[PDB]
Amino acid sequence: LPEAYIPNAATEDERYYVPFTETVASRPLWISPQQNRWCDILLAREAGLVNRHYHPHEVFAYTISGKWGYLEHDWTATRGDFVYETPGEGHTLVAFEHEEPMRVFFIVQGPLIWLDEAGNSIGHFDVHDYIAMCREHYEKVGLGADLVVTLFR
Amino acid sequence: LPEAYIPNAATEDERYYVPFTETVASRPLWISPQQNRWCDILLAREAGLVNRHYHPHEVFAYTISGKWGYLEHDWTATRGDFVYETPGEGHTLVAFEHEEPMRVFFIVQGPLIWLDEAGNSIGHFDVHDYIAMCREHYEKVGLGADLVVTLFR
Ligand SMILES: [Fe+3]
Ligand SMILES: [Fe+3]
Repeated sequence: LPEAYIPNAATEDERYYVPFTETVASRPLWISPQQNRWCDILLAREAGLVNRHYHPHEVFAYTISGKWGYLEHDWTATRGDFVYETPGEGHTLVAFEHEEPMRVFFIVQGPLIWLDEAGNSIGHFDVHDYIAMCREHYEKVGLGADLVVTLFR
Repeated sequence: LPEAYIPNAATEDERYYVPFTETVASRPLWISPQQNRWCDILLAREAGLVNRHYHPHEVFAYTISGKWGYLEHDWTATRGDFVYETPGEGHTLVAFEHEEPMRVFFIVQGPLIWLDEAGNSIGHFDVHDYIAMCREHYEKVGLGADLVVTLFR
């Protein structure tokens, strides 16, 4: 099957970004239903928060714009910064209001498992959940659910 | 073991870039000797070429600056463009002379296997080769070989 080339990944066209939390949205770029893995541009136009969760596997990121981090580490990432998260580490992603929106290229190995404050597992978000959310949004905004399927490898 | 945070990944400080071919160099960001996998910033300040090779596994890229591509595909990538290469596909990477240097964030699963024109396998470049090259360079330019070891996960 073919390579993928997606020009202007962190596009200014808002239709391509699928709401994930109230303050954070994602543009899918590449999705592997068999590997439970995907690549996306994560976007927060203002202050943003993704609730605590862990990944059984690794996460890689390259910061395109803005200012973000995880509360469980001591740094904050701005344009040009690289991040790797170790498997199994629980983390809470935050985005700060900056001149530019937070835009981050992420390569994610799922599932995410949502954690309450006690550190107990309360829900999950896996590649099928991601596909379903992206197809539903893309159909609604007029891009078509079939566009999401074109991303699959 | 810890997360990795590398600020200013595609740095202007030339010491961090390790010569790979005559025209192309790489800054290691993250290296997994056990997974035969690494992440880097690939840099070409002028015209550049990486000889034909294939990867038994996948490659992901996010274009930071410049203009580059693989001769075996019909596109060329510029700032902001995402690329995925399918496992087992033989490809020849080129960089064009542009206002900015070619800078690309790559997540590579090794080995690379070098190909002659007949499509026969003539050499290889694996994670141990990469570590050895990076340690040798970093020692020479004064960053220290031990810095490379700090990248390992
Ligand atoms: Fe996460
Ligand atoms: Fe390659």
